[PDB]
Amino acid sequence: LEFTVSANTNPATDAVRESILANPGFGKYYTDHMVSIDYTVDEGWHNAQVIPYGPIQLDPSAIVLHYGQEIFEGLKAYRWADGSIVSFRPEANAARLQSSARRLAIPELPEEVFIESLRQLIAVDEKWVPPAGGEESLYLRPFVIATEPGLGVRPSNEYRYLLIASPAGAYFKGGIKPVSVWLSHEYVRASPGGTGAAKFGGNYAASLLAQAQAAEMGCDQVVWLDAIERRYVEEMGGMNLFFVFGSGGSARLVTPELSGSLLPGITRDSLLQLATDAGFAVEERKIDVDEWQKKAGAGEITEVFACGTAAVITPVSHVKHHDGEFTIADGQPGEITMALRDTLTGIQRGTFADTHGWMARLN
Amino acid sequence: LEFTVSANTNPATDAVRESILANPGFGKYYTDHMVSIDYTVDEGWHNAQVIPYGPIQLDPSAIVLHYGQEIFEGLKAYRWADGSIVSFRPEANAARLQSSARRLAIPELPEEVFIESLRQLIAVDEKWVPPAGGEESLYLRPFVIATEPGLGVRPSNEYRYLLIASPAGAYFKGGIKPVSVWLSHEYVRASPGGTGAAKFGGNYAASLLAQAQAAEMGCDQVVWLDAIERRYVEEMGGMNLFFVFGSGGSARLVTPELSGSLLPGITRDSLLQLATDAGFAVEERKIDVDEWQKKAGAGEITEVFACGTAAVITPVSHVKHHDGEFTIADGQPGEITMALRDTLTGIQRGTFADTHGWMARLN
Ligand SMILES: *Cc1c(COP(=O)(O)O)cnc(C)c1O
Ligand SMILES: *Cc1c(COP(=O)(O)O)cnc(C)c1O
Repeated sequence: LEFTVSANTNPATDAVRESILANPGFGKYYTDHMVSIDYTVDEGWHNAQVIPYGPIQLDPSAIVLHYGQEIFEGLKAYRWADGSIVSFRPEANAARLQSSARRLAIPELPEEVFIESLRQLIAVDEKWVPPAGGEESLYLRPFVIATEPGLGVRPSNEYRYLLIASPAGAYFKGGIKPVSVWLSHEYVRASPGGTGAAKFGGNYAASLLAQAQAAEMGCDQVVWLDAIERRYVEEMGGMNLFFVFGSGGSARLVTPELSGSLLPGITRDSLLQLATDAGFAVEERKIDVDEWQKKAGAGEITEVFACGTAAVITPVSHVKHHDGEFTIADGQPGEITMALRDTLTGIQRGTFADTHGWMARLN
Repeated sequence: LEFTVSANTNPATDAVRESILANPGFGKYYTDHMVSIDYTVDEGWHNAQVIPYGPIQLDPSAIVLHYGQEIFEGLKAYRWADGSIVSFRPEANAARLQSSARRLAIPELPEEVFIESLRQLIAVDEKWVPPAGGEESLYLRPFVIATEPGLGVRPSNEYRYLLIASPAGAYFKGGIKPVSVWLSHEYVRASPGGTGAAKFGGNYAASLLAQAQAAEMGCDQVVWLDAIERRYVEEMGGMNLFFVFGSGGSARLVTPELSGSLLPGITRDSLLQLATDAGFAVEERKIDVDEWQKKAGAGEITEVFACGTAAVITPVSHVKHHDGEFTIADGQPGEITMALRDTLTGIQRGTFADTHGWMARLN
């Protein structure tokens, strides 16, 4: 697949760009260009090009605007001391976009095309990648939407793959601050035979009310419990959860298993490997509120944190639910939590050795 | 709200429009104009206008394209013998859109504005409404999409309400024909507290694989079973289901109750009332596959049909599932099924008395 480039003749001035990079926030600003690739049953993926960031054209009856056939991904690009630009496990996001597409009846995008789209975008907007060393980075948002017109209900025959980039400083409004959680009693994130294992837009729209409720109960984020027994802890918003038992080199990590409805986070998969590298024992199993509250109060569960691309790792210090409320440890970020976060971020920034070859050069 | 009109400078020529009305199909062609209303926090619903049907623009980071915050409705406009243009229970759709909006954290659109948008579109595209005395009509598709840019996960603060129309010819060209169904053993349509009771795009994209599987099993449509026990019959694709016990004037009708995850179909609500008017006893309860197959085999259940705006009523003659297969009666459309369909379509067409005042004038 050959990419054609249509330079932006009116990009953001150096002043504006530098200003944005100084206080980027998250998903607020976007780079000067974006990648676009069209799909049709006859020509397959074609017309791959790098064009200026700008409004998209859609037919009023476009399937995505009626039957929500759409999927997305999220990863980052970092600038290293040697001036190189790299991404964290981009191949993993390429594979998950394919798995998400399959579940939503969307044509898969070749991984080499996915990776290439990333190189093409950085090639023109490399100056949007924050300076080396720091919590800042360039968030990459690959996504596919159904663009074929027609109000009939069925898989679209036309799709459009888009790749946009957004400078990122910090996702949450706390960063080095722990969050309180409300365990949803009324809502579920997904159920067996659903789309829980896919990065599907529909999953998020349906969770808006649950999040609003968490805040109304005086908590920062909502936490999901299995839809079958309404007992086992799954995730916190759009992030996976980890439970720390004990402390020091003898501490062990427990995280909900991939029941099939849980979203296989890449940060989650990476942290499991990092924990093992540090010598910590790991375990992927089911864990319910009862055990959580009991062991947390007993002092066995010393820390709890959520993980995801945007925030990397977010400490969980307070828990509230339909039948109780309790604090984790002293309510502050745990030792292991910060230890693993520093290790992961260090690897991503090129500070620590990348023994697993997770860092890929984009340039 | 005042509606400003911008006439289509390049409308469909008489030759083209006539060719379309002669063979419209469904959701394939669209009228010359569409309605558009914008929403912002500071101005709420505003800039209501009738403009030429055409491509709409959206920022690449528009929430609807990432987190699927969108909803829609489906109703029809009919031309009567007296020359007036009417619609079937439009107020009901206006109220359901508000219900869907609430579930998806979207600002509600006043019923008055909803109805008015329908009148405004007919005022300029009346020529697109099929002739009276037939089963043809004009399908109306009201829908709202989140348009605010930003990759952050939260309720949008900007939306756009759009209204498009598509001429619909006789649904059953070569006479009415029954369909075969496959009870989905692997997939579910929704879960408790989920978004099953809302006309939300996400629900459809997530069911694409299930429908494909139904066809792969040699069936026309997929039928949904409750996510909890995986035994109670819910719906057929995007249509509600009815079961007819016995026949004649003593026949009884059973239909799945509005558990909370079931979509409150307007056709469904209407048919229950019409069955009562005809003297038929009705029941809104749970019914599982076991009872269905057993009673259908014993001849107790004489007919089964699905209902929805598009097709009104569709007979179900064959059933296949993980643990069996059977036919309903002689495999042909049942007496009650056709009786109720003729009655409902007769009211919508103006042939029969509208004792409940369901028909509303649009002109
Ligand atoms: C994206 C996502 C995550 C995190 O995945 P990462 O690959 O670590 O970014 C976790 N849970 C859900 C539900 C998600 O959509
Ligand atoms: C729209 C819809 C229906 C039918 O509703 P009508 O108001 O009768 O058109 C039934 N089930 C689902 C899942 C739907 O989305």
